[PDB]
Amino acid sequence: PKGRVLLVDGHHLAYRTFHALKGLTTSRGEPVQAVYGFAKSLLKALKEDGDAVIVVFDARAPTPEDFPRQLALIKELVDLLGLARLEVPGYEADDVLASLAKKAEKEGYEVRILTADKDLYQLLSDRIHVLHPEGYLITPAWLWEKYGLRPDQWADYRALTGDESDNLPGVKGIGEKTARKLLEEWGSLEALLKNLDRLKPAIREKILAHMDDLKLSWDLAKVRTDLPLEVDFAKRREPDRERLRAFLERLEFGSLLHEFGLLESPKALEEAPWPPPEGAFVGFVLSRKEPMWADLLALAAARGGRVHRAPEPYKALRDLKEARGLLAKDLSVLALREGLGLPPGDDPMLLAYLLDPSNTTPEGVARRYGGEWTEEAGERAALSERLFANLWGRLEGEERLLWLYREVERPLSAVLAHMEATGVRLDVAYLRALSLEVAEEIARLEAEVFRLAGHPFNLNSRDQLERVLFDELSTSAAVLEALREAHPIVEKILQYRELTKLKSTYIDPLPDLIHPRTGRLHTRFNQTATATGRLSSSDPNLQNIPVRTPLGQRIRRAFIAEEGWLLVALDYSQIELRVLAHLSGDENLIRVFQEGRDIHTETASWMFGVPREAVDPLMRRAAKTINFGVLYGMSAHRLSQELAIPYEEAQAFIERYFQSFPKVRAWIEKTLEEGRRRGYVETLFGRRRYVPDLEARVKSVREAAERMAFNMPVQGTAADLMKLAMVKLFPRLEEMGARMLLQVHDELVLEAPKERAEAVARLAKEVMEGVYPLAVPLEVEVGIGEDWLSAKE
DNA sequence: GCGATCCG
DNA sequence: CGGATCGC
Ligand SMILES: CCCCCCCCO[C@@H]1[C@@H](O)[C@H](O)[C@@H](CO)O[C@H]1O
Ligand SMILES: [Zn+2]
Repeated sequence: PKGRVLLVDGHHLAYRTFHALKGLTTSRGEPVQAVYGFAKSLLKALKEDGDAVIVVFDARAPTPEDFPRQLALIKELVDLLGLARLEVPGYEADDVLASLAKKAEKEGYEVRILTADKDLYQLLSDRIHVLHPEGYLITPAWLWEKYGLRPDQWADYRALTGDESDNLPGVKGIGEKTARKLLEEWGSLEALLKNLDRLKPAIREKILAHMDDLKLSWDLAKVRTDLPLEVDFAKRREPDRERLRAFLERLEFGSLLHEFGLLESPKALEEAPWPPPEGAFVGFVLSRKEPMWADLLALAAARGGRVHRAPEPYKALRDLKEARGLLAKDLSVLALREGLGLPPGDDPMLLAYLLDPSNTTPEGVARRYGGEWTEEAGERAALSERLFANLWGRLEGEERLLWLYREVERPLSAVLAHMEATGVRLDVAYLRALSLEVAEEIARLEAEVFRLAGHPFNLNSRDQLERVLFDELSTSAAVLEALREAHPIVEKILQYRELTKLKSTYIDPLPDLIHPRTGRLHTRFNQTATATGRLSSSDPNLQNIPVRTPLGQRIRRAFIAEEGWLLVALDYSQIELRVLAHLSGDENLIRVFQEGRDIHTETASWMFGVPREAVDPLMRRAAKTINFGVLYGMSAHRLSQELAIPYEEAQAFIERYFQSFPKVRAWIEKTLEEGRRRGYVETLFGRRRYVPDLEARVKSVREAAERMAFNMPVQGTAADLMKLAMVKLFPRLEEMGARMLLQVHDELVLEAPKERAEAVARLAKEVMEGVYPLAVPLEVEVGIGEDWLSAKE
């Protein structure tokens, strides 16, 4: 076999499907059952595959009205997939097919004709087989075993039969054999098709009592294999994915495009029955990225390289001890919502993350490390183990990373799954009432601005606003940052914008975010993804709910405990600064946290040489500002700017600050010193982050990297500390019948039963407070309440 | 000092 | 498509 040729009877499959699924249409009218039916059966054949694919069409009058519309889509689709389209003018589609089949077969190919019209069974041979839509491969064996015939005498058999419209009314019977129970029996000596006179009624009677009719039934052999055509059986070309998506989407069937990819999948590797060997990397494909709201379609597992596919995804999950592989945590969250407790084990995504945090998505790391993130469960599971091997062999030598992996990240994956799976209850009545309120407010703003501008210009349309501003007695980047002057209108628009963004980001999405099966929101939490090592949240991003602002507080208020439960919000007090005191070891900073005093007030004294009890507001504010600034950069230029009044005496403030805290500065120094030498910095626990730009050419960016270099150790250590705390806390939490729900900034929020709350709150405080030993003490401020704002921090 | 998820 | 706010 030089190759496999799949001849598709586009002509008839199109007609068939038009009368199949008859009601199907895109909710807008536009019927689509023919297009659908045709695509669906086409995929099946292509799943089975072939090298060349030729969909033959006819080259109208008393045919269906809407049929041509869908037929054009049929051809368009055929083309979009890279398959060949063939319609010879003045030739019936079946004659062309019979010939393509024969020519290819002669040319040493193996041919499979995707069709349903029984006529083609006459071509049927070794090498030439038929593929019926419904199913079954039709072969010569099939024919002899099911009909008792051979292709060479099937065109004949059917001649004296009829099927549909192959008109032949009147068969009689004879021994109740009719014509069907008969059929084969007249093969022994023709009569109708050459010699034989006297014979039994019907069989011969009806034969002669029906001239003309045979001179029509001849259509059965109307499968001439000798039509001279040129088309070559070349392999199907590259499918126009960009348009194919658009196509399927125009028809509303974009959602099934997933299967269309499943044909360009590289040659399959060895397989085995479902149950996989202990420790096989799993793979999976979901209907949507968000696991809680996802349909698990396809579960697979590779071990050794043999890939195993689960016949039944949703049940196979019970055959696994753990979900081990790319996106484990996500599979577990789903298994959890399926009443199955499937533990997330190893995951290449975690090892990759550790090696270098510029590894966040499974599409990225896979591409980076010699692979690709496909959509097939098998392919994915294979990639998964392959990656694991590779990334482990590296990380393994790394004793700091390896500790981080086994003790923090990997155990953290299981903790996250549960939070995602459990979720939080929202006060949707409060939420809806809130939306109603914020709405009126945005209005007030819109009005105010139109009042100033005069002309009721449609705000929220960059280009019209640009105009309006530039006559009010760009924006992106430039004036967006610079959207102010001695003008109230700019502020009014700025308040309108935030009230809207908060609205269209938290206030509105929230209700839909409530899962029907559980009655609560499931904020997705991600381990990798950030640059410092912090946990990012999505749907919603809790991280971006404004803190301390009335609107922010009003928003949090929506998250509530479960009826007879209370929420316990535990916040780490200045964890970043105590981490600084520790990392730098600046005995003064250390001293303050040790004495248990208001670091700001203290920093003020040592800066303005006055007793703690003498430090005035402006004093402590400068101190607080400097303190916060230390953490990310603040230059000096910013410092003054922020402190507003400081006329470059800001440099004075900084010097005084480092004078009191000399080691803090020595830390900045060393940090950058080693960083720009080693190529990276690290957190207290060895979490590595590369900052190549510390040696950047454009000082503008060399500045930025500087920031990151010391910023990562501090924020980074804080990130690790929390992750580890959650890892220790989780177990004891389940013991107490309590539950972890969120994690935002340096906070953790638990839901616990009524008065269990007090015990739970204390246990949590202790665990967190004593997570990991540090120079300065770790302080956890806890709050217990009914709504998130009740607990507060 | 830039990010993270959503806007529009 | 690409950019911004709250975030730390
Ligand atoms: C413990 C109390 C110590 C004294 C608190 C006030 C210190 C101010 O001391 C001065 C600053 O005024 C000046 O800006 C810089 C320039 O280097 O010199 C500092 O050392
Ligand atoms: Zn046909």
